[PDB]
Amino acid sequence: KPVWAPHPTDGFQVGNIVDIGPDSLTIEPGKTFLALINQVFPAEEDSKKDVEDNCSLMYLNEATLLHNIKVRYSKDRIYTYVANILIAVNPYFDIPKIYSSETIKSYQGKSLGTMPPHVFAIADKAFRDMKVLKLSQSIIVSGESGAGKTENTKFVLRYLTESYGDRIVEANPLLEAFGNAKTVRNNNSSRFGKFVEIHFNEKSSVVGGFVSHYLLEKSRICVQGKEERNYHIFYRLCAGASEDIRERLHLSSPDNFRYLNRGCTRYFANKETDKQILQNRKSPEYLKAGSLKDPLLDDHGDFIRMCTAMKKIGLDDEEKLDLFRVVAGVLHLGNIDFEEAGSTSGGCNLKNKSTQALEYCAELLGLDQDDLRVSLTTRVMIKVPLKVEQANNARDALAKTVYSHLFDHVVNRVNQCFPFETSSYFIGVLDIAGFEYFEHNSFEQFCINYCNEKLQQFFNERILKEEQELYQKEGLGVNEVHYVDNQDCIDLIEARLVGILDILDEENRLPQPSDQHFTSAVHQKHKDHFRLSIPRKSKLAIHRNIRDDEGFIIRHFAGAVCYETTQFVEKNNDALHMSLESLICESRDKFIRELFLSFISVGNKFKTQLNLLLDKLRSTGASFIRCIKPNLKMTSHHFEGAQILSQLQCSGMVSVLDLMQGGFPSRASFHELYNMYKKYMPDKLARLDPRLFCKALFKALGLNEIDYKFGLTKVFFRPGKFAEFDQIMKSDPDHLAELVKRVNHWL
Ligand SMILES: Nc1ncnc2c1ncn2[C@@H]1O[C@H](COP(=O)(O)OP(=O)(O)O)[C@@H](O)[C@H]1O
Ligand code: VO4
Ligand SMILES: [Mg+2]
Repeated sequence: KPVWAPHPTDGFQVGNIVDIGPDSLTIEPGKTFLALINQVFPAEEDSKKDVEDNCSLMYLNEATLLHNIKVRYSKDRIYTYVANILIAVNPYFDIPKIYSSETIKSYQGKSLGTMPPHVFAIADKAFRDMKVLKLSQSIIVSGESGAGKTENTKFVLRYLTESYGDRIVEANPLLEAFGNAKTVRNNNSSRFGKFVEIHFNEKSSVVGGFVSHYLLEKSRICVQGKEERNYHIFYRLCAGASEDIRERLHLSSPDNFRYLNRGCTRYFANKETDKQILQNRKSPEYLKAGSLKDPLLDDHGDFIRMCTAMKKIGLDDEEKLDLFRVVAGVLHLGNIDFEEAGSTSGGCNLKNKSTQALEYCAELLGLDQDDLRVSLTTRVMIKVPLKVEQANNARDALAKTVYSHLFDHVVNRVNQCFPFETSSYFIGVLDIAGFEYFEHNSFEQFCINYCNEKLQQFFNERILKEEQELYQKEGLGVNEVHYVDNQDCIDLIEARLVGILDILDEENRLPQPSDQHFTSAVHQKHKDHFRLSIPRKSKLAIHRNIRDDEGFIIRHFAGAVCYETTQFVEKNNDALHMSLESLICESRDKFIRELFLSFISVGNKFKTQLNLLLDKLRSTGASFIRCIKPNLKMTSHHFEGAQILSQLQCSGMVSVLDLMQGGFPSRASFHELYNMYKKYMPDKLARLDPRLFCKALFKALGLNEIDYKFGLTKVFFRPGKFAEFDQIMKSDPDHLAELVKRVNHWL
């Protein structure tokens, strides 16, 4: 029989065992290679078939899991179950029909396994659980950058509002314009986290929604790498705005703006949409290299779609122009340059070249030109002149705070489109920025990856720990599955006083803060810690010349990442000098007013916000969608086996599949079940042990003895029995009577 043995790029390959040695099996893919006995797995007999639930495989192991997902992917089936957990592999193209209104209708009220695997089925299951258990629900959509979390979040939201309700759906282009950006991992990367709650009444009908937003990436506002961009809105506005709007806002091609021109200044466009962009909007880079290519994104088309979206959800033209005005104001702010004053003030002056930028910025932000000049080049502390570098920092700090408060306003404005006075329960969907790394990793990556650690820990806690504790408490005798927990990595980062975030905070507060001093402290205070290393020990050449006090490696659950620690101290400080806060809070423009040691910890904001979020998640029933990124090239039909296997492993899916060999995803109190059916029962079953009625019910419903197991207080059901479980659980008088009548006929 063919078996699975290791392959360095496919993860596993098919072969036959031709020989055996002390520590090896000899695998024929006349040619042979050696494999460890424990690295060789049985294969499914039919290599061309697939199963919708990996629990249905004859052999449950990482190799058969990988292959099943692969076969499905090759047939454009991106969704596959492991019991009630969904695996979604990014197709990197639009699969026809699978998100249609017809498809949506077909999933309504269907138990898991009665329809093909789909995000819609996870959404419907959350809805069903909310109704049956009278408990708010969370759907956690996890995965690395570019895996498909945001797309799947949108599908869930569309499903729920279309089935059980639209403005929640329609508002999305607005959030993405202000909070998403091109990174090298994802053309449409989310640079903020969100928890979107759909709220329901007692009849389980949608009454409104609420979007909680988290931790916008502020550094991106001012600078980007050459392959990356600022937030979409800048490019959508420059590409799509009318000439009247362009003139009023003094806009031009992106290369004319410091806050855009260190990044990629090319638009997403195709042959057709390029013709719709006016010549005066195109940068030299765009004219030379042409447009950026994407199946989803198009700067001109997205500007139009965004404006349509704004109108549909109730934003008036004044509101729209206000938003654009602040965006342009931030752009002109960035164009203000400073120079050495010399012995006059000892500080700096605005460059003569920056006169227009000062004028435009002041006009758009409702500020007096001189007030802005003074606030950027001096500070009362005595009114002292600032040095050029401090002026640069003042400018950028103001820009970041203005844009960030604008984003806050956008999210608030969105919430105002679907408000509700009261609700019974909610279904919330969590979409965070996912695990990411690059040639050069900084504090932004450190914070993003920390959040991903925390979320993986929640999965481990809910699915691998608590599940097994339940089986144990109920006396089920399910074989224990051991796994590598990541709490130690979390503690390295967030522990009081000694954790990296607190050591960083300590540095910000020292007389002479230093990235090197901070980095040395991290290594010194964490001698021998398993989750920390020095850059010279990196697996990658690019990191080998970083000094011990210039970086560190964190052994994340998803892989080791080497961080350069330059700018960690400055990036940890969210504070805005009162001079700048006062300037903007006293703007002559109402809209801008309504948006609104010197040290505020960014790291402590990551920790505090995540812990609040985790509190909310812990109070809800949780469902999980594990998004998988198939390759690093954003291409369709390119399944990178080893890459995908790595994700299945670190996400915990291999551990979960192991547990499911003998686990039970569905359960209820058998006393409560008996109590529910009691009023309809004939004396002959009413008199017997409550487990006996249950057994009679199960058998009448066609369940076999192996499908269920009675614990101490709860009855448990195996994977693939969700349909029968859902039938048993219905509390409707008609349905209870129906099933008892079936039992009566069975007897
Ligand atoms: N189900 C899908 N169908 C079509 N394209 C998809 C799907 N999921 C992801 N994509 C593509 O992959 C890109 C990245 O997906 P996204 O959800 O933004 O990733 P992230 O996990 O970072 O939120 C999308 O912009 C889109 O091009
Ligand atoms: O590329 V993502 O939306 O996980 O940040
Ligand atoms: Mg995203």
